[PDB]
Amino acid sequence: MNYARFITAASAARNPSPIRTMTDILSRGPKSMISLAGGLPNPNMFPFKTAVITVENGKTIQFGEEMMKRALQYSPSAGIPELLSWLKQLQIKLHNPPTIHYPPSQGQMDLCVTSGSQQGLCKVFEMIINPGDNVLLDEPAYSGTLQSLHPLGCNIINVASDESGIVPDSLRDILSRWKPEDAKNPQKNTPKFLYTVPNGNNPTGNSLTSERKKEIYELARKYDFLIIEDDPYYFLQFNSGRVPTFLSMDVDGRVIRADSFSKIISSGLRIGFLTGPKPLIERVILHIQVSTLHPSTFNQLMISQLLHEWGEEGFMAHVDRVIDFYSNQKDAILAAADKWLTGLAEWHVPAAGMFLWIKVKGINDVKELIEEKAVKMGVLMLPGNAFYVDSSAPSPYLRASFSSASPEQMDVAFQVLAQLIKESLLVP
Amino acid sequence: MNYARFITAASAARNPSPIRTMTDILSRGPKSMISLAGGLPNPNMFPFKTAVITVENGKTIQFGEEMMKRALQYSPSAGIPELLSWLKQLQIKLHNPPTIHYPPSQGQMDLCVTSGSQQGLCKVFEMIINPGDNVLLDEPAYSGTLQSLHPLGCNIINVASDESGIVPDSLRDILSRWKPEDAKNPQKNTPKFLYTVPNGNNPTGNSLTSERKKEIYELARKYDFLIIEDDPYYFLQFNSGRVPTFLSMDVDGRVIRADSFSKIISSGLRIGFLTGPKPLIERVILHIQVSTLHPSTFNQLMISQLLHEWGEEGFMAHVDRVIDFYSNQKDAILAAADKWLTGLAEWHVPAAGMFLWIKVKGINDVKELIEEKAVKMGVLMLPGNAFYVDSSAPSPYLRASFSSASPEQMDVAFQVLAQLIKESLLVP
Ligand SMILES: Cc1ncc(COP(=O)(O)O)c(CNc2cc3cn(-c4ccccc4)nc3n(O)c2=O)c1O
Ligand SMILES: Cc1ncc(COP(=O)(O)O)c(CNc2cc3cn(-c4ccccc4)nc3n(O)c2=O)c1O
Repeated sequence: MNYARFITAASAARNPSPIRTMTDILSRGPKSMISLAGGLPNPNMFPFKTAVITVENGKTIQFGEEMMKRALQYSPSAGIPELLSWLKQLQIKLHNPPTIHYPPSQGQMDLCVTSGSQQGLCKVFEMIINPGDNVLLDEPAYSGTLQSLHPLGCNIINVASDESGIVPDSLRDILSRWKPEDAKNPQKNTPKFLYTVPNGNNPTGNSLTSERKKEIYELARKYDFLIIEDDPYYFLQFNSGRVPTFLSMDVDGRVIRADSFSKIISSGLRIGFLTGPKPLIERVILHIQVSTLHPSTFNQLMISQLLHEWGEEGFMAHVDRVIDFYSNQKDAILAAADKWLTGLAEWHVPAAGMFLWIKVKGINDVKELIEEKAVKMGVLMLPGNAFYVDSSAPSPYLRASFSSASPEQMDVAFQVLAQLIKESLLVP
Repeated sequence: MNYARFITAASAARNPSPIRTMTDILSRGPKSMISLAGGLPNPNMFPFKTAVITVENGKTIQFGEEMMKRALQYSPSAGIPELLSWLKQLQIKLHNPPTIHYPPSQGQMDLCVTSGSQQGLCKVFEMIINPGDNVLLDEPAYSGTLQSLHPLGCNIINVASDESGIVPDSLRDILSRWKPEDAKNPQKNTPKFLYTVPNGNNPTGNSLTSERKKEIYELARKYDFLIIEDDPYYFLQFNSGRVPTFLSMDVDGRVIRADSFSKIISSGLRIGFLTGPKPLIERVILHIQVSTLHPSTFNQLMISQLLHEWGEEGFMAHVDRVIDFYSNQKDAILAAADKWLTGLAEWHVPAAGMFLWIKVKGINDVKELIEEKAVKMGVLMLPGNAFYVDSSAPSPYLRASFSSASPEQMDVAFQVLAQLIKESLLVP
């Protein structure tokens, strides 16, 4: 593939740090080397000495004197080597990407640890988007993505979707305005990429099927666009097993995948990872180098130590317990919606994640009913407006999270909503 | 001050996330509220339970069950409130900025925690720079800043400098190409900003005097440009007292200051902070919101707990012990250079920081000596090329860090350097 056409002039202009050549020559010189090269501060000046972190339950992560000095010091831009190698093997085990052994220039599978998956996505959007470029996505979409794309000056083209996510026939119809050969044409503006959240879309809770992913991938090949697979709910699917990902079917090296530890390990530690073709991942790493430099070494070492002790089996057993908890939370929110909202609202059973997307029946805009009337009654939900490119347009939808509230709290919240629907209906 | 004229259309287009709006109406409603509006994962699913971190020396930082759940959860984009308030008070005590009580629109002093000071600088450059803009700086300059500015398409104008940093007469001569009234002219390209490292410039080690800062500030007012004060060695000055900063003389609200904890507390934790006018700090926070979201909550809580227990006095006492250690390292590197390099190289005594900037006599380019010959002999130093806009031009300079090597290691390293210089001197 020609990666240069999916890279801005600014992104292509990025050069590596002078410390890259120094690290490459460090592995080509003697063993007992003296370095006065790096701008590394003295680790003995740091006030934190050792650390003990207890793990669920009875287990213990310990940072001795030397490990603590490493944790408090600068580390590689793409992430610590032990976390990268464990994650690489996880990706091979979970997705077996076709690109593992491709030459670097042909999109060889590459990884980098990011400060949450949001950082990876942002660098990816900034690497690709020139003002006026065309991008594809299905609305309602994650507000963070829309807020990230809005300043970039791109035209966002909405792809139709249903309970099984993106409708491939709608994507087929949209793309028919171009001819496949337009992707090679400098005077044509064929879409740079398709962005999607394939499992438990934020805010709908809907997931793509394997069949639909195969059809979407074939259209991405035909019109030569990238697939940005933002999958933070991959490890939060309600069904047993896992639907094959876009990365698993990536024969062309056209998929950039974002994974997150936010919903399973910790959101506050800011650790996620990007998997994709080496020429694109390299552009992202060069941008990280001049911004955050690297993700927290301390946080990476905590997660790396946990993952190595658990192994892939202990990791998957932990995700299984997390899924079990969210599955019960999902049943409790569905039971509250059944009790109070039957006849008043419409909702689908979410396939993954932590949200219930509710459509209020005889109301055009839910914003004032929620942002004002519901708050006064002691209940807060998110109005749907925030999940569309045109956020000023009226929305009868609301997003309700089932991650934290108790069944009794959900019952209170839904009873209130039901009376406010009956209130906004009897108004002349 | 007209802040919109300094920023890009993309930066001005940034909008806040909806989670800020929901928090604004949270305090505006009852106390025992049920909120299904948020997107926070359930914290009880996170595998880390408690933490104990030992501090220098005999002291301990503890994260109980509830504090650990906070540390592992999402937190505000600008930083945790207790770290922000402690940092705000430190800035007032150290710099007493003239803008503390200005209205928000007039550049009221504002702060935000960043994932290292490099993130703050990068967001600041991205917020300001349109291709073709003129920017001022003194070369040799920090490689990270040059590598960051290079993709932005700006014209970098070199300001002459000496052992006391930027020469105000050179800045005066450069600016004379414009008339002060051109700064109000949209069709003129007057400089957007002056960037400088006022204490222990990376790589020279040179520091600006108070008198030079006052003259530079007056030129910044006359031609209406911003001052980007990148000061990571502010807490690493070898001279007695601290030279007043650009922020301390900032009557106009034209200074953006970057501070770093990398050289004093931890480089690996990725915690720094930006201080500047509220309209500009807000644009940076809005960009952080779509990228890293926030700095690690865990890392901020560790630093915040340490700073609150130390107090500002304990913090300043720690910086004194750090300066004392680097002052001794500086004497050891100067003694090693005197012994091995006299007649072979030239160097100035650094005023602050951790680097010795060495000019090799009789050689035009030190790159092959440093990147190949020295590495093979087991010694690493940085060639000077990386500190200039034109990195391909030959450089007789090298940067040697005195932060980590022992006096015995410096002696070995410089004996090797002397040997290689001698070898080069004999080749005709
Ligand atoms: C003027 C100025 N402005 C801002 C900052 C940024 O500081 P933050 O940490 O607060 O973001 C600095 C920090 N400088 C350096 C930081 C460096 C880090 N590595 C390194 C070495 C090995 C592995 C990974 C990284 N090597 C470094 N070298 O060589 C440096 O010079 C600065 O000097
Ligand atoms: C599809 C998709 N893609 C990527 C990501 C990013 O994940 P990372 O953490 O890996 O960067 C998500 C995460 N989503 C959300 C994250 C949220 C964080 N806060 C919050 C709440 C209070 C204080 C501070 C922040 N509120 C949030 N809300 O509302 C969310 O929906 C995602 O859903």
